Amino acid sequence: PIVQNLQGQMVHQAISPRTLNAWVKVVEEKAFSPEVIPMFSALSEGATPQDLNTMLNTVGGHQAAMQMLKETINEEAAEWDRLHPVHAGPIAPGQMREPRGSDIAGTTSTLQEQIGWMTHNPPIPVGEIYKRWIILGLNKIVRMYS
Repeated sequence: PIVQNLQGQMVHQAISPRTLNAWVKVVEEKAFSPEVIPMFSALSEGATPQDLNTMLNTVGGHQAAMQMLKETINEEAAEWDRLHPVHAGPIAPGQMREPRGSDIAGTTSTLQEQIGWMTHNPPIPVGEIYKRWIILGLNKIVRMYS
């Protein structure tokens, strides 16, 4: 998550062990029943893309599910890049560079870039956008196992 430190900066804080353990538990106890979705949605409140990847990595033992998630994230990242391609050129003062799909998914963006987008005025809500992709994937998984 993102917190404001004593010196006034917006900085990363690790996911609460309780939040992460709750996610581990839902995946281990409920497999991919429908309740995995509202649980994911609740537990990822305020999550950066880095945080979301930390959560996704606990699903690594489930190969078919992970492959479906990866495929869905890839499709959504590709559609994002088609709709919102990065414009070549310099970044204006006070502004951020445009996020690509891989930036949203946290693979090519720094934690500071993620927080910069998420806390921008107005927000460039890369956490919410990545969440949407993951929930799309989770919906496909739930449907496959239903």
